[PDB]
Amino acid sequence: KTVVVTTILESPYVMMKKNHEMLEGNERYEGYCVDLAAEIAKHCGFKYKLTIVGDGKYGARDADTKIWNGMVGELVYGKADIAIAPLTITLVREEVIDFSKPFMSLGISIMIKKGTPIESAEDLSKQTEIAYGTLDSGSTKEFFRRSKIAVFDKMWTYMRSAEPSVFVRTAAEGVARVRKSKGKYAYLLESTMNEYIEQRKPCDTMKVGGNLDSKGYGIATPKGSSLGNAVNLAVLKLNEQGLLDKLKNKWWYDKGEC
Amino acid sequence: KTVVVTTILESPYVMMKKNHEMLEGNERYEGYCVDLAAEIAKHCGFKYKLTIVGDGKYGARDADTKIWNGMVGELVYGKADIAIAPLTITLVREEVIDFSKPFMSLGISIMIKKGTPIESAEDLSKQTEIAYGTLDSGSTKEFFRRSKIAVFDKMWTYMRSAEPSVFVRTAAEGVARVRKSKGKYAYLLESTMNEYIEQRKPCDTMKVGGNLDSKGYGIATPKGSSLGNAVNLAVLKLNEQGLLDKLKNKWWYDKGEC
Ligand SMILES: N[C@@H](CCC(=O)O)C(=O)O
Ligand SMILES: N[C@@H](CCC(=O)O)C(=O)O
Repeated sequence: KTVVVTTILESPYVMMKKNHEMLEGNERYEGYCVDLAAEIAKHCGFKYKLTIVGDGKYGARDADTKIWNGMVGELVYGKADIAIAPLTITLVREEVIDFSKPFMSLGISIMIKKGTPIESAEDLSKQTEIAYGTLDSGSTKEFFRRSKIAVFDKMWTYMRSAEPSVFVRTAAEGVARVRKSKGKYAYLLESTMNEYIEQRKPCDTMKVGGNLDSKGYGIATPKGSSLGNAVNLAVLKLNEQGLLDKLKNKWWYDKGEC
Repeated sequence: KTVVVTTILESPYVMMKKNHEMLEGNERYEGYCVDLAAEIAKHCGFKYKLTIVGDGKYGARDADTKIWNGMVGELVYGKADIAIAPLTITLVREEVIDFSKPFMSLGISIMIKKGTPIESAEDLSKQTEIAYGTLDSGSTKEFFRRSKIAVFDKMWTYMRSAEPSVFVRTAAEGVARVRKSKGKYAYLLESTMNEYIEQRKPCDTMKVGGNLDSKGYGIATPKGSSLGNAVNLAVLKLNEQGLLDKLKNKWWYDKGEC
């Protein structure tokens, strides 16, 4: 059986190549997770098809209907065999799907337009001139929704009722909104993505403050899938061989424009 | 059944309390992993006994006899039910025991006495005046032994044949050897431990350079143990609630003397 890989368009993990219109199948895409999929496939000995998640989302469970969306839902409902993506390992996801040991570490962070008078999450929470938000249907939004920490709770109370809406549908929309809002929008996103964009044209954004948490992305499979074991071993081996570090360098530091 | 916890004496993870001679059972010990054991036990609903690993080691497999020593061996040979320790998740360990998702991130790093003319691993490898080494029977030594990276391979060729021996039996011996050798010994140890000691009296050591790798410590159980699932969920929950971050702060930043 050809392994159906679910993944998500997200720089520098999975990106349409320049001439994608003329390209076929897996060849349409490039990035860290494109390279990683190839290495995992080589180590586990499977053939695979990269497919972009149908709804464009990471994964969240609707509070009323209890249905999972995003790449999580594709795995839960048997629409994909494996997810190879910047997908955050979280408790509520761990309950419904299997995860590899992490292939990359990150924490939630703040992106500002250069020159925005904000140095921390505490600064954000203590003012209203600079709007701030996050991604729909992902781990960063859930973090704020669930936080009992005073500063993060204050931020969520603001965010969930802010008008016009402070939430975005894709990280790319979040980044454009920081860029275009002249310092009146700050975006809460994972350090990995924040640090990537800080090194890309037009070099107009920066990460401020430390990370708000510490977590990891894992390769995900349906609960109890036979692929799980081999893939976990593959990630550990690829880490230990220095390949994950070589890929990080390829897609972040070598992609630097600033 | 009372859960037999194997762990290792290592600051600030597990340490004899000041008045330990007069103290009984679990009360003899304090530290990050002492606190963490208590939280995991509370979430999983078990009673437990902390025991210090009989041989004082993390875990390695003898190349001739193929026997596992350290906390890894206690789990493999059925002498402990769970290991709660700064135990590095590695491929060869993953093959023989179960690991939680990580509870802490780290990478191998260099400790120097203040003022030692060394800024990196490349600096170390390109000279012989300053001896350097690492811990027996742990992941840092294995990293060098297995490295195909030129700089790390050069370091290992030096280390494995250096006289007098550059290896130490405990990290505490490694740290004392840096302190006493007047800048002629540098110690290769995990960033977590290096950063702890940098903030302790007599404030005479420092971490130089970036980390050489990126990995994680996991709670370990015998392969297929029924405890595994609950403990993994507990670690993810404790991370998400901010408790792991609160413990890090308790045992590192609040323990600061420098
Ligand atoms: N990695 C996140 C998506 C990005 C975000 O939430 O900021 C997730 O898996 O949900
Ligand atoms: N955490 C390491 C021990 C310390 C070291 O090797 O530097 C291990 O699990 O083997």
